[PDB]
Amino acid sequence: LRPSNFDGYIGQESIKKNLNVFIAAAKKRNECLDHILFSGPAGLGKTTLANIISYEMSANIKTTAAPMIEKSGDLAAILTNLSEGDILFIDEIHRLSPAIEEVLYPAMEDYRLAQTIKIDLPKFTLIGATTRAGMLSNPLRDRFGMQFRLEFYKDSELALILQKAALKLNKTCEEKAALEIAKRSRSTPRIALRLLKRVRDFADVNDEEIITEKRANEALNSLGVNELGFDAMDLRYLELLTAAKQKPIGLASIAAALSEDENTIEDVIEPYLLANGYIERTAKGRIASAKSYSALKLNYE
Amino acid sequence: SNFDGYIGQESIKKNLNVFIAAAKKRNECLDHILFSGPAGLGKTTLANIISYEMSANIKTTAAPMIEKSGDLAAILTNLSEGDILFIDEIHRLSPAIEEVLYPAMEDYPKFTLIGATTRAGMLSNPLRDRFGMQFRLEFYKDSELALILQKAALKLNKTCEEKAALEIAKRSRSTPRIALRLLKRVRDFADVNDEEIITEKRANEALNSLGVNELGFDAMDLRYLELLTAAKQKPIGLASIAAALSEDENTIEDVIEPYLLANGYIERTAKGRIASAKSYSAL
Ligand SMILES: Nc1ncnc2c1ncn2[C@@H]1O[C@H](COP(=O)(O)OP(=O)(O)O)[C@@H](O)[C@H]1O
Ligand SMILES: Nc1ncnc2c1ncn2[C@@H]1O[C@H](COP(=O)(O)OP(=O)(O)O)[C@@H](O)[C@H]1O
Repeated sequence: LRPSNFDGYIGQESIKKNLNVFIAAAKKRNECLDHILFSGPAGLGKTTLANIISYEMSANIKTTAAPMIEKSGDLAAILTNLSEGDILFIDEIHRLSPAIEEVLYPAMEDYRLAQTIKIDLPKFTLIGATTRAGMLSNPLRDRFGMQFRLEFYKDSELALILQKAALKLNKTCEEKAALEIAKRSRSTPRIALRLLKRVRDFADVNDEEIITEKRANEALNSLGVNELGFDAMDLRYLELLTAAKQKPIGLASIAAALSEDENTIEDVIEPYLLANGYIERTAKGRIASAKSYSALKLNYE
Repeated sequence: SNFDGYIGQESIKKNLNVFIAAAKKRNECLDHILFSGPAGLGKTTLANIISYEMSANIKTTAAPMIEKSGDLAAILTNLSEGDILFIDEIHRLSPAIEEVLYPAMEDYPKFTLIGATTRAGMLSNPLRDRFGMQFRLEFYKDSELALILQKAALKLNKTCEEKAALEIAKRSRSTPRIALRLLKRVRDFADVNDEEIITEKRANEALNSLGVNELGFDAMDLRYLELLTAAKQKPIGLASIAAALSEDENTIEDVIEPYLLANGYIERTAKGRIASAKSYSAL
C-alpha cells in the first residue's frame, strides 16, 4: 500500500525530475536504465522508488540484501538467473564483503562475469540502496551511472502522504490532523504512516471515519509521542552541543561522548538535525543553532 | 586502447615506452609493476595496454578473492612463462599470502606481476621495494579530460562542444570514471531535447539538476579548504588538520589532498600546508 507510480508520488521533487529525464532517454534509446544508487536515512522511500522504476520501465524486479549474500558464486548465480532488462535491487549494499564487491564491479561495468572462467551477462539494471553512504567505497559508487540522495520531507508533504494513505484505510484524515501527526513523524513517511495506524485505532473505537485534529492529539499524547518528534538520541546530541557554548565540537569528541560510531553520527543521527536546521557543520566542528536552544527549552516546559 | 592515441599519464607513458623497449630488445618480459593512485584514474587501462604492447595474455584477480594459500598457488601454477598477472587491492593481502608472493615474484616460469592499490602509504616497504617499477597515476588536466569526453561522446553518437566537455571535466573531480559517468547523464538531457550537439548550456542544466558541485568538491574538500584559507597561508601540519576534520592522516594525504594538490588549490611546504593563491580567487 505504497505509491505504485510517479503519477502522484509525493516529495523528492529533484529526484523525480531527473528520473523522468533518464527514463525517457532509456526508453527512447530502447534500452534499460544504467545502474542507480539511492542513499539516505531509513524509511524515506528508497525501496519505494526502486519498485516505481520497475513499473515505469515495464520491467520485472528482483530484491535481496547485502548480508543475505555471502558465497561469491551465489551472487554470480543471481546474475545468471536474470532476463535481459530486469532490475536487481540490493539493499544495505554498503555491507557487501570486499570479495563479493569485487565480483560485482565487472558485472555492472562490463556485463560479463580444474581451471575455468567464461560467463557473459544478460544486460540489466542494478539498483543499490544504502543508509550509510559514508561506508560506500568509491570504486562501487562511481560505477552507478545515477546517484541520488533522498532528502527529508516537509510537513506539508507528509500531510498529503497521510491524507492519501488514510483514504486507503477507509478514513478521512483532516488537514489539521495530518499536520499534527507529521509534526511528530520526524519528517519520515514510515513513522508518520505508523502513527496514522494508531490514530485510526482511536477513531475505530469511537465509531468515527473522520480523524479530527482533536482526536489526533488525544492519541499522540496518550502514547506519549514526543511533541517535536525527537528521539532519545536527538535530545542527547542537542544537549551535548547546547551544553557546550557556541564552540564547535568535532566528531572525535562527539563520537567519544555519545559512545557511538563516528559514521553513525554523520549518516544517521545528524541528517535529520541538519535538515531541520538544528545544527551546523562549521570549518572546525559542529554547533547548535537558535532552533536547538528554543526547541529543547520548549520540550522540557 | 594501446598508447597510439592515449591521453594523459604523460610520464608513465614516457617511462613505460622505455622499459617496454629495453625489455623486448633483450627478448624478456617486463619486471613487476606497481600502479598507485585514487580509483578511476586508469590502472586497469594501463595494464591492458601493456598486455597489448608485450602481446601477452593478462589474468585479473584481487586480494580479497585470494583467501588462503590454495587460491594463490593455483593461480601461479596455471600461468605461462611470459604471462601477466594483475592483482588489485594488493595492500589488502595478509602477511601469510604476502609471504607466499615474495618468492614467486623473485624465485619463480618468468612472468610479470602488476599490483594495483589506491593506498600507497598503506602498503609495506618490504613488498613495495620488490616491484621493479613504481608509478603513481596522476589526476588529469581539464584539457585532457575534455578530449577524453569528446571521444566517448563520438562513440555515443553525439558531438560534445569544447566548453561543454570542460564544464563536465571541471565537475568530474579530474577523474575519468566520474567524467564518463557524468557524460552519460548529459547525453540523456540531450536525447530528451533531440540534440546531437552537447552544448555548455545543456551541460550546466544537467550538472545543476543532478546537484553536482560546481568544482566537484566533497563536504570534506570544502571544510579542508575553509580550514586552510582561514589560515592566511600560515603553514599547518597534519596533526592539526587531522584533528580539525576528525579524519585519519593517511586518508588526508592518500585520498583528500592528492586532488587538491593536482588542481593547485593547496601547497605542501617544509613547514606545513597552505591554501594557494588560486583558492583565494575562487570564493
Ligand atoms: N515519497 C513517498 N510517498 C508516499 N509514501 C512514501 C514515500 N516515501 C516513503 N513512503 C512510504 O513510507 C514507507 C517506507 O518506505 P520505504 O520505501 O520502505 O523506505 P526505505 O526504502 O527508505 O526503507 C512505505 O510504506 C512507503 O509507502
Ligand atoms: N587515459 C585514459 N583515457 C581515456 N579513458 C580513460 C583513461 N584512463 C581511464 N579511463 C577511463 O576511466 C575508467 C577507469 O578505468 P580503470 O583503468 O578501471 O581505472 P582504475 O582501474 O584506476 O579504477 C575506464 O572506463 C576508462 O575508459
